[PDB]
Amino acid sequence: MIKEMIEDFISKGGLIFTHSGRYTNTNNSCFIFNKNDIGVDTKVDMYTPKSAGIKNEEG
DNA sequence: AGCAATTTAAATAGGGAAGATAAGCAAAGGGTTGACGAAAGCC
Repeated sequence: MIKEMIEDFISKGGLIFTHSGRYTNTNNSCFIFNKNDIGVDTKVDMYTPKSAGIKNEEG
C-alpha cells in the first residue's frame, strides 16, 4: 500500500528532500526539498531516524 | 713548417617452408571507522 507507507513515514520524523548536507556529514541532518527541480525523472530522497519503516509484500 | 686534386658510377631477380603442442592443482581472510532515541544518574 502507498498511503499506508506515507503515513508510516509521517508517524516518524517524516522528511522528503531533494538536497541535503547529510551526505557531507552524517551528524549534520539538514534536509531541503527544492520545488523547481522536480521533474518526470527526478529521483527524490527521504529521511527517517535509522531509516525506519515497514516493507510491503515484495520487501 | 704547411702543402695530400678533381668527375664517374656502386646490379638487376628469385625465394624467404609448413606441422605439432602452449598443464592441471590451491590459496585470494577479517579486525575499526553509528547517529538518533531512550532510560537514567547528576548538577
